[PDB]
Amino acid sequence: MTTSEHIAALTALVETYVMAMTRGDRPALERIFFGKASEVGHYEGELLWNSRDAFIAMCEDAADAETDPFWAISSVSVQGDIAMLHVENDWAGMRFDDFLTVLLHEGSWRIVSKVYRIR
Amino acid sequence: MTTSEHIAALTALVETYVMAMTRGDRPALERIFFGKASEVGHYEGELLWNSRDAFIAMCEDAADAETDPFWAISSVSVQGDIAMLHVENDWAGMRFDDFLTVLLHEGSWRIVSKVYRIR
Amino acid sequence: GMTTSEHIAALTALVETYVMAMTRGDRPALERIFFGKASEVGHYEGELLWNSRDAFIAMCEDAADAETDPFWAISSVSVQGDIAMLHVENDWAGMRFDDFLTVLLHEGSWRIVSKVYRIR
Amino acid sequence: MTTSEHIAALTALVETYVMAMTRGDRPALERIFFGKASEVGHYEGELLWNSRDAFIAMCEDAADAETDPFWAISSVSVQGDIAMLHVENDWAGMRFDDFLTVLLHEGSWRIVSKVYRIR
Repeated sequence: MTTSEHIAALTALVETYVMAMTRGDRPALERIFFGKASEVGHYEGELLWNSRDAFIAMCEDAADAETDPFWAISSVSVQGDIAMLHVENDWAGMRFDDFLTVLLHEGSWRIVSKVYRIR
Repeated sequence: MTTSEHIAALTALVETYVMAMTRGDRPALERIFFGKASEVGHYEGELLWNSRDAFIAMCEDAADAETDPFWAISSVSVQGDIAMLHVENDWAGMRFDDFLTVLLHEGSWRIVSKVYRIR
Repeated sequence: GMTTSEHIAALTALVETYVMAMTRGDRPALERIFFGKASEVGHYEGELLWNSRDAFIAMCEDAADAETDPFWAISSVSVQGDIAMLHVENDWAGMRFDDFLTVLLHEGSWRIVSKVYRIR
Repeated sequence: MTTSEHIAALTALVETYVMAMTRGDRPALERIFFGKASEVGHYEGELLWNSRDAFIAMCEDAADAETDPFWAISSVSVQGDIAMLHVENDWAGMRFDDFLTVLLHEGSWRIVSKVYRIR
Protein backbone atom coordinates (compact mmCIF):
# COMPACT_ATOMS: atom_id res chain seq x y z
CA MET A 1 0.00 0.00 0.00
CA THR A 2 1.06 3.64 -0.75
CA THR A 3 0.38 6.32 1.91
CA SER A 4 -2.57 7.48 -0.27
CA GLU A 5 -4.10 3.99 -0.23
CA HIS A 6 -3.53 3.83 3.52
CA ILE A 7 -5.21 7.25 3.92
CA ALA A 8 -8.21 5.90 1.88
CA ALA A 9 -8.27 2.82 4.18
CA LEU A 10 -8.18 5.07 7.25
CA THR A 11 -10.97 7.25 5.74
CA ALA A 12 -13.05 4.06 5.25
CA LEU A 13 -12.31 3.01 8.86
CA VAL A 14 -13.71 6.35 10.16
CA GLU A 15 -16.89 5.94 8.10
CA THR A 16 -17.27 2.35 9.44
CA TYR A 17 -16.63 3.56 13.02
CA VAL A 18 -19.15 6.44 13.06
CA MET A 19 -21.90 4.37 11.39
CA ALA A 20 -21.23 1.33 13.62
CA MET A 21 -21.42 3.53 16.75
CA THR A 22 -24.69 5.08 15.64
CA ARG A 23 -26.24 1.71 14.69
CA GLY A 24 -24.82 -0.22 17.69
CA ASP A 25 -23.08 -2.64 15.26
CA ARG A 26 -20.96 -4.76 17.64
CA PRO A 27 -19.24 -6.96 14.99
CA ALA A 28 -18.23 -3.91 12.93
CA LEU A 29 -16.69 -2.23 16.01
CA GLU A 30 -14.91 -5.43 17.09
CA ARG A 31 -13.34 -5.66 13.59
CA ILE A 32 -11.86 -2.12 13.80
CA PHE A 33 -10.83 -1.89 17.51
CA PHE A 34 -8.24 -4.06 19.18
CA GLY A 35 -9.64 -6.16 22.03
CA LYS A 36 -7.17 -4.44 24.42
CA ALA A 37 -8.03 -0.90 23.23
CA SER A 38 -9.68 1.64 25.52
CA GLU A 39 -11.99 4.67 25.05
CA VAL A 40 -10.93 7.35 27.54
CA GLY A 41 -12.40 10.78 28.31
CA HIS A 42 -14.26 13.04 30.74
CA TYR A 43 -18.02 12.60 30.82
CA GLU A 44 -20.31 14.32 33.30
CA GLY A 45 -17.22 15.41 35.33
CA GLU A 46 -15.97 11.78 35.69
CA LEU A 47 -12.95 10.18 33.99
CA LEU A 48 -14.33 7.23 32.03
CA TRP A 49 -11.90 4.49 31.02
CA ASN A 50 -13.88 2.04 28.91
CA SER A 51 -12.85 -1.32 27.57
CA ARG A 52 -13.80 -2.15 23.98
CA ASP A 53 -16.65 -4.29 25.34
CA ALA A 54 -17.95 -1.42 27.55
CA PHE A 55 -17.63 1.14 24.73
CA ILE A 56 -19.57 -1.11 22.36
CA ALA A 57 -22.22 -1.85 25.05
CA MET A 58 -22.85 1.92 25.39
CA CYS A 59 -23.26 2.20 21.59
CA GLU A 60 -25.73 -0.72 21.63
CA ASP A 61 -27.78 0.94 24.43
CA ALA A 62 -27.97 4.26 22.56
CA ALA A 63 -28.38 2.64 19.05
CA ASP A 64 -30.55 4.32 16.40
CA ALA A 65 -31.35 2.56 13.11
CA GLU A 66 -32.53 5.73 11.25
CA THR A 67 -30.30 8.72 12.17
CA ASP A 68 -27.55 9.69 9.70
CA PRO A 69 -24.51 10.58 11.79
CA PHE A 70 -22.81 13.93 11.33
CA TRP A 71 -19.01 13.66 11.29
CA ALA A 72 -15.79 14.91 9.72
CA ILE A 73 -12.16 13.83 9.44
CA SER A 74 -10.27 16.86 10.73
CA SER A 75 -6.81 15.33 10.52
CA VAL A 76 -4.98 12.13 9.48
CA SER A 77 -1.25 11.52 10.16
CA VAL A 78 0.68 8.41 9.06
CA GLN A 79 4.19 7.14 9.87
CA GLY A 80 4.83 3.63 8.51
CA ASP A 81 2.31 1.27 10.14
CA ILE A 82 0.95 3.78 12.72
CA ALA A 83 -1.57 6.60 12.34
CA MET A 84 -3.35 9.39 14.18
CA LEU A 85 -6.83 10.60 13.39
CA HIS A 86 -8.87 13.56 14.59
CA VAL A 87 -12.54 12.91 14.01
CA GLU A 88 -15.37 15.34 14.78
CA ASN A 89 -18.53 13.34 15.54
CA ASP A 90 -22.02 13.67 17.04
CA TRP A 91 -23.32 10.97 19.37
CA ALA A 92 -26.25 10.99 21.84
CA GLY A 93 -26.90 14.72 21.15
CA MET A 94 -23.33 15.91 21.90
CA ARG A 95 -20.43 16.96 19.66
CA PHE A 96 -17.13 15.21 20.23
CA ASP A 97 -13.53 15.43 19.16
CA ASP A 98 -12.11 11.91 19.00
CA PHE A 99 -8.33 11.44 18.89
CA LEU A 100 -7.66 7.93 17.61
CA THR A 101 -4.32 6.07 17.36
CA VAL A 102 -4.32 3.21 14.85
CA LEU A 103 -1.95 0.38 13.89
CA LEU A 104 -1.74 -1.53 10.59
CA HIS A 105 -1.60 -5.17 11.76
CA GLU A 106 -1.91 -8.25 9.54
CA GLY A 107 -3.32 -6.32 6.61
CA SER A 108 -5.82 -3.94 8.24
CA TRP A 109 -5.91 -0.81 10.34
CA ARG A 110 -7.17 -1.29 13.92
CA ILE A 111 -7.72 1.32 16.61
CA VAL A 112 -5.32 1.02 19.56
CA SER A 113 -6.58 3.98 21.57
CA LYS A 114 -9.46 6.37 21.53
CA VAL A 115 -9.49 9.54 23.67
CA TYR A 116 -12.30 12.06 23.39
CA ARG A 117 -13.60 15.37 24.67
CA ILE A 118 -17.12 16.77 24.58
CA ARG A 119 -17.47 20.31 23.27
CA MET B 1 -18.10 16.46 -2.02
CA THR B 2 -18.29 14.57 1.35
CA THR B 3 -15.65 14.64 4.15
CA SER B 4 -14.17 11.37 2.78
CA GLU B 5 -14.24 12.74 -0.78
CA HIS B 6 -12.26 15.88 0.28
CA ILE B 7 -9.52 13.72 1.89
CA ALA B 8 -9.34 11.66 -1.36
CA ALA B 9 -9.29 14.86 -3.41
CA LEU B 10 -6.41 16.20 -1.29
CA THR B 11 -4.41 12.94 -1.62
CA ALA B 12 -5.07 13.09 -5.44
CA LEU B 13 -3.81 16.69 -5.36
CA VAL B 14 -0.54 15.56 -3.71
CA GLU B 15 0.00 12.86 -6.37
CA THR B 16 -0.67 15.41 -9.13
CA TYR B 17 1.72 17.84 -7.48
CA VAL B 18 4.61 15.40 -7.01
CA MET B 19 4.29 14.01 -10.56
CA ALA B 20 3.82 17.44 -12.17
CA MET B 21 6.91 18.71 -10.31
CA THR B 22 9.00 15.70 -11.38
CA ARG B 23 7.82 15.90 -15.01
CA GLY B 24 7.94 19.73 -15.31
CA ASP B 25 4.22 19.75 -16.19
CA ARG B 26 3.38 23.48 -16.35
CA PRO B 27 -0.36 23.05 -17.19
CA ALA B 28 -0.87 20.76 -14.15
CA LEU B 29 1.12 22.98 -11.78
CA GLU B 30 -0.81 26.10 -12.94
CA ARG B 31 -4.13 24.29 -12.33
CA ILE B 32 -3.21 23.19 -8.75
CA PHE B 33 -1.34 26.32 -7.51
CA PHE B 34 -3.02 29.73 -7.28
CA GLY B 35 -1.34 32.40 -9.38
CA LYS B 36 -0.11 34.32 -6.32
CA ALA B 37 1.07 31.18 -4.48
CA SER B 38 4.68 31.19 -3.27
CA GLU B 39 7.23 28.41 -2.72
CA VAL B 40 9.50 29.48 0.14
CA GLY B 41 12.51 27.93 1.84
CA HIS B 42 16.26 27.97 2.24
CA TYR B 43 18.65 26.73 -0.40
CA GLU B 44 22.40 26.81 0.25
CA GLY B 45 21.72 29.20 3.16
CA GLU B 46 19.81 31.64 0.88
CA LEU B 47 16.13 32.44 1.27
CA LEU B 48 14.42 31.47 -2.00
CA TRP B 49 11.02 33.11 -2.39
CA ASN B 50 9.62 31.84 -5.67
CA SER B 51 6.52 32.98 -7.47
CA ARG B 52 4.48 30.22 -9.11
CA ASP B 53 6.10 31.07 -12.45
CA ALA B 54 9.61 30.83 -10.91
CA PHE B 55 8.79 27.55 -9.12
CA ILE B 56 7.36 26.03 -12.31
CA ALA B 57 10.40 27.24 -14.34
CA MET B 58 12.67 25.37 -11.86
CA CYS B 59 10.56 22.22 -12.29
CA GLU B 60 10.84 22.54 -16.08
CA ASP B 61 14.61 23.01 -15.86
CA ALA B 62 15.08 19.89 -13.73
CA ALA B 63 12.34 17.79 -15.37
CA ASP B 64 12.74 14.02 -15.56
CA ALA B 65 10.33 12.20 -17.93
CA GLU B 66 11.12 8.67 -16.74
CA THR B 67 11.82 8.37 -12.99
CA ASP B 68 9.22 7.18 -10.46
CA PRO B 69 9.79 9.72 -7.67
CA PHE B 70 9.66 8.89 -3.96
CA TRP B 71 6.91 10.63 -2.03
CA ALA B 72 4.67 10.15 0.99
CA ILE B 73 1.86 12.01 2.72
CA SER B 74 2.72 12.46 6.44
CA SER B 75 -0.40 14.48 7.36
CA VAL B 76 -3.60 15.97 5.96
CA SER B 77 -5.79 18.40 8.00
CA VAL B 78 -9.07 20.02 6.94
CA GLN B 79 -11.26 22.76 8.47
CA GLY B 80 -14.19 23.58 6.19
CA ASP B 81 -12.76 24.78 2.88
CA ILE B 82 -9.11 25.01 4.00
CA ALA B 83 -6.44 22.30 4.34
CA MET B 84 -2.86 21.73 5.52
CA LEU B 85 -0.61 19.02 4.14
CA HIS B 86 2.78 17.61 5.13
CA VAL B 87 4.35 15.82 2.18
CA GLU B 88 7.77 14.16 1.92
CA ASN B 89 9.25 14.03 -1.56
CA ASP B 90 12.41 13.71 -3.60
CA TRP B 91 13.32 16.32 -6.18
CA ALA B 92 16.60 16.79 -8.06
CA GLY B 93 18.34 14.25 -5.78
CA MET B 94 17.34 15.96 -2.49
CA ARG B 95 14.71 14.90 0.10
CA PHE B 96 12.22 17.55 1.16
CA ASP B 97 9.58 18.13 3.78
CA ASP B 98 6.88 20.28 2.19
CA PHE B 99 4.17 22.07 4.22
CA LEU B 100 1.29 23.18 1.97
CA THR B 101 -1.88 25.20 2.71
CA VAL B 102 -4.80 24.79 0.34
CA LEU B 103 -8.20 26.36 -0.32
CA LEU B 104 -11.23 24.68 -1.90
CA HIS B 105 -12.42 27.27 -4.44
CA GLU B 106 -15.12 26.81 -7.05
CA GLY B 107 -14.95 23.03 -6.59
CA SER B 108 -11.14 22.64 -6.83
CA TRP B 109 -8.52 22.40 -4.08
CA ARG B 110 -5.79 24.91 -5.05
CA ILE B 111 -2.51 25.52 -3.23
CA VAL B 112 -1.98 28.90 -1.52
CA SER B 113 1.44 28.42 0.06
CA LYS B 114 4.29 25.95 0.01
CA VAL B 115 7.16 26.12 2.51
CA TYR B 116 9.89 23.48 2.39
CA ARG B 117 13.12 22.36 3.98
CA ILE B 118 15.81 20.15 2.51
CA ARG B 119 16.90 17.29 4.75
CA GLY C 1 21.37 23.57 17.49
CA MET C 2 18.21 24.99 19.09
CA THR C 3 15.71 22.27 20.19
CA THR C 4 12.24 21.62 18.78
CA SER C 5 10.81 22.48 22.26
CA GLU C 6 12.52 25.89 22.11
CA HIS C 7 11.19 26.41 18.58
CA ILE C 8 7.64 25.45 19.72
CA ALA C 9 7.91 28.00 22.57
CA ALA C 10 8.98 30.66 19.99
CA LEU C 11 6.06 29.75 17.69
CA THR C 12 3.66 29.92 20.67
CA ALA C 13 4.97 33.47 21.39
CA LEU C 14 4.61 34.32 17.68
CA VAL C 15 0.93 33.26 17.74
CA GLU C 16 0.27 35.43 20.81
CA THR C 17 2.02 38.39 19.12
CA TYR C 18 0.00 37.77 15.96
CA VAL C 19 -3.42 37.62 17.66
CA MET C 20 -2.75 40.71 19.81
CA ALA C 21 -1.23 42.74 16.96
CA MET C 22 -4.23 41.89 14.77
CA THR C 23 -6.70 42.79 17.52
CA ARG C 24 -4.90 46.06 18.39
CA GLY C 25 -4.20 47.11 14.78
CA ASP C 26 -0.47 47.25 15.60
CA ARG C 27 1.10 47.95 12.19
CA PRO C 28 4.77 47.82 13.31
CA ALA C 29 4.21 44.43 15.04
CA LEU C 30 2.37 43.01 12.03
CA GLU C 31 5.07 44.19 9.61
CA ARG C 32 7.67 42.57 11.88
CA ILE C 33 5.96 39.14 12.14
CA PHE C 34 4.75 38.78 8.54
CA PHE C 35 7.11 38.72 5.56
CA GLY C 36 6.67 41.58 3.08
CA LYS C 37 5.36 39.16 0.45
CA ALA C 38 3.06 37.27 2.88
CA SER C 39 -0.54 36.53 1.92
CA GLU C 40 -3.83 36.26 3.87
CA VAL C 41 -6.31 34.14 1.90
CA GLY C 42 -9.82 32.80 2.42
CA HIS C 43 -13.47 33.14 1.52
CA TYR C 44 -15.12 36.24 2.91
CA GLU C 45 -18.74 37.16 2.15
CA GLY C 46 -18.86 34.32 -0.41
CA GLU C 47 -15.80 35.45 -2.44
CA LEU C 48 -12.12 34.71 -2.68
CA LEU C 49 -10.18 37.41 -0.88
CA TRP C 50 -6.42 37.34 -1.47
CA ASN C 51 -4.82 40.00 0.73
CA SER C 52 -1.28 41.35 0.59
CA ARG C 53 0.40 42.32 3.87
CA ASP C 54 -0.46 46.00 3.16
CA ALA C 55 -4.12 45.08 2.58
CA PHE C 56 -4.63 42.96 5.66
CA ILE C 57 -2.71 45.35 7.97
CA ALA C 58 -5.07 48.14 6.78
CA MET C 59 -7.97 45.73 7.61
CA CYS C 60 -6.50 45.19 11.12
CA GLU C 61 -6.23 48.95 11.58
CA ASP C 62 -9.88 49.34 10.45
CA ALA C 63 -11.20 46.91 13.05
CA ALA C 64 -8.73 47.76 15.86
CA ASP C 65 -9.83 47.48 19.48
CA ALA C 66 -7.60 48.92 22.21
CA GLU C 67 -8.96 46.90 25.15
CA THR C 68 -10.67 43.62 24.15
CA ASP C 69 -8.94 40.46 25.37
CA PRO C 70 -9.27 38.21 22.35
CA PHE C 71 -10.00 34.51 22.48
CA TRP C 72 -7.41 32.29 20.78
CA ALA C 73 -6.05 28.75 20.97
CA ILE C 74 -3.30 26.73 19.29
CA SER C 75 -5.01 23.63 17.92
CA SER C 76 -1.85 22.28 16.27
CA VAL C 77 1.81 23.02 15.63
CA SER C 78 4.02 21.00 13.24
CA VAL C 79 7.76 21.64 12.82
CA GLN C 80 10.35 20.22 10.37
CA GLY C 81 13.78 21.87 10.62
CA ASP C 82 13.29 25.57 9.79
CA ILE C 83 9.61 25.29 8.65
CA ALA C 84 6.42 25.20 10.72
CA MET C 85 2.71 25.04 10.13
CA LEU C 86 0.15 26.04 12.77
CA HIS C 87 -3.61 25.72 13.25
CA VAL C 88 -4.86 28.61 15.38
CA GLU C 89 -8.44 29.30 16.51
CA ASN C 90 -9.20 32.96 17.08
CA ASP C 91 -11.87 35.61 17.32
CA TRP C 92 -11.65 38.77 15.26
CA ALA C 93 -14.29 41.41 14.51
CA GLY C 94 -17.09 39.29 16.02
CA MET C 95 -16.32 36.15 13.99
CA ARG C 96 -14.53 32.86 14.85
CA PHE C 97 -11.77 31.74 12.52
CA ASP C 98 -9.59 28.72 11.89
CA ASP C 99 -6.22 29.96 10.61
CA PHE C 100 -3.61 27.73 8.95
CA LEU C 101 -0.24 29.52 9.06
CA THR C 102 3.03 28.57 7.24
CA VAL C 103 6.10 29.93 9.06
CA LEU C 104 9.83 30.05 8.35
CA LEU C 105 12.74 30.32 10.78
CA HIS C 106 14.84 32.98 9.05
CA GLU C 107 17.80 34.95 10.40
CA GLY C 108 17.20 33.57 13.93
CA SER C 109 13.46 34.16 14.23
CA TRP C 110 10.14 32.61 13.11
CA ARG C 111 8.22 34.81 10.65
CA ILE C 112 4.87 34.17 8.95
CA VAL C 113 4.88 33.31 5.25
CA SER C 114 1.14 32.88 4.73
CA LYS C 115 -2.19 32.56 6.44
CA VAL C 116 -5.27 30.75 5.05
CA TYR C 117 -8.48 30.97 7.01
CA ARG C 118 -12.11 29.95 7.11
CA ILE C 119 -14.88 31.59 9.09
CA ARG C 120 -16.97 29.24 11.22
CA MET D 1 -3.37 27.24 32.51
CA THR D 2 -3.40 29.50 29.43
CA THR D 3 -3.15 28.17 25.87
CA SER D 4 0.63 28.92 25.79
CA GLU D 5 1.16 27.20 29.15
CA HIS D 6 -0.64 24.06 27.94
CA ILE D 7 1.64 23.81 24.87
CA ALA D 8 4.65 24.35 27.20
CA ALA D 9 3.38 21.66 29.61
CA LEU D 10 3.08 19.18 26.71
CA THR D 11 6.63 19.82 25.35
CA ALA D 12 7.94 19.57 28.95
CA LEU D 13 6.10 16.20 29.20
CA VAL D 14 8.00 14.96 26.10
CA GLU D 15 11.34 16.04 27.64
CA THR D 16 10.44 14.22 30.86
CA TYR D 17 9.39 11.05 29.04
CA VAL D 18 12.47 10.78 26.80
CA MET D 19 14.91 11.41 29.67
CA ALA D 20 12.98 9.09 32.06
CA MET D 21 13.11 6.27 29.47
CA THR D 22 16.85 6.70 28.87
CA ARG D 23 17.60 6.79 32.62
CA GLY D 24 15.06 4.09 33.62
CA ASP D 25 13.39 6.55 36.03
CA ARG D 26 10.31 4.62 37.24
CA PRO D 27 8.92 7.43 39.51
CA ALA D 28 8.99 9.92 36.59
CA LEU D 29 7.39 7.42 34.19
CA GLU D 30 4.68 6.53 36.75
CA ARG D 31 3.88 10.26 37.17
CA ILE D 32 3.59 11.03 33.44
CA PHE D 33 1.80 7.84 32.25
CA PHE D 34 -1.56 6.65 33.57
CA GLY D 35 -1.32 3.25 35.21
CA LYS D 36 -3.72 1.81 32.61
CA ALA D 37 -1.70 3.33 29.72
CA SER D 38 -0.37 1.07 27.01
CA GLU D 39 2.74 1.15 24.79
CA VAL D 40 1.99 -0.61 21.50
CA GLY D 41 4.03 -1.33 18.33
CA HIS D 42 5.68 -3.93 16.13
CA TYR D 43 9.04 -5.08 17.41
CA GLU D 44 11.09 -7.63 15.43
CA GLY D 45 8.02 -8.71 13.44
CA GLU D 46 5.55 -9.15 16.31
CA LEU D 47 2.97 -7.00 17.98
CA LEU D 48 4.13 -5.91 21.44
CA TRP D 49 1.36 -4.59 23.70
CA ASN D 50 2.89 -3.42 27.00
CA SER D 51 1.26 -2.23 30.16
CA ARG D 52 2.85 0.87 31.72
CA ASP D 53 4.67 -1.42 34.18
CA ALA D 54 5.99 -3.69 31.39
CA PHE D 55 7.13 -0.60 29.45
CA ILE D 56 8.89 0.87 32.53
CA ALA D 57 10.54 -2.52 33.21
CA MET D 58 12.10 -2.54 29.69
CA CYS D 59 13.38 1.04 30.24
CA GLU D 60 14.98 -0.06 33.52
CA ASP D 61 16.54 -3.10 31.80
CA ALA D 62 18.07 -0.89 29.04
CA ALA D 63 18.82 2.10 31.39
CA ASP D 64 21.93 4.21 30.72
CA ALA D 65 23.04 6.98 33.11
CA GLU D 66 25.38 8.83 30.67
CA THR D 67 23.81 8.95 27.15
CA ASP D 68 22.24 12.26 26.06
CA PRO D 69 19.10 11.16 24.13
CA PHE D 70 18.37 12.30 20.58
CA TRP D 71 14.79 13.40 20.08
CA ALA D 72 12.50 15.91 18.41
CA ILE D 73 8.82 16.92 18.55
CA SER D 74 7.26 16.74 15.07
CA SER D 75 3.74 17.83 16.01
CA VAL D 76 1.47 18.72 18.90
CA SER D 77 -2.34 18.82 18.56
CA VAL D 78 -4.80 19.96 21.25
CA GLN D 79 -8.59 19.92 21.56
CA GLY D 80 -9.82 20.95 25.00
CA ASP D 81 -8.39 18.47 27.52
CA ILE D 82 -7.00 15.95 24.97
CA ALA D 83 -3.81 16.06 22.98
CA MET D 84 -1.78 14.04 20.51
CA LEU D 85 1.97 14.32 20.05
CA HIS D 86 4.32 13.01 17.38
CA VAL D 87 7.81 12.57 18.85
CA GLU D 88 10.94 11.26 17.12
CA ASN D 89 13.17 9.47 19.63
CA ASP D 90 16.24 7.23 19.61
CA TRP D 91 16.30 4.21 21.95
CA ALA D 92 18.62 1.19 22.06
CA GLY D 93 20.28 2.12 18.73
CA MET D 94 16.99 2.49 16.82
CA ARG D 95 14.97 5.51 15.70
CA PHE D 96 11.31 5.59 16.59
CA ASP D 97 8.23 7.61 15.74
CA ASP D 98 6.03 7.78 18.85
CA PHE D 99 2.39 8.85 18.63
CA LEU D 100 1.28 9.74 22.17
CA THR D 101 -2.32 10.47 23.24
CA VAL D 102 -2.54 12.61 26.39
CA LEU D 103 -5.32 13.73 28.74
CA LEU D 104 -5.42 16.80 31.04
CA HIS D 105 -6.76 15.29 34.25
CA GLU D 106 -6.93 17.13 37.56
CA GLY D 107 -4.52 19.84 36.41
CA SER D 108 -1.79 17.76 34.73
CA TRP D 109 -1.31 16.24 31.29
CA ARG D 110 -0.73 12.46 31.48
CA ILE D 111 -0.17 9.90 28.79
CA VAL D 112 -3.04 7.53 27.90
CA SER D 113 -1.29 5.65 25.11
CA LYS D 114 2.00 5.46 23.23
CA VAL D 115 1.96 3.82 19.78
CA TYR D 116 5.24 3.54 17.87
CA ARG D 117 7.04 2.35 14.79
CA ILE D 118 10.74 1.70 14.28
CA ARG D 119 12.30 3.25 11.19
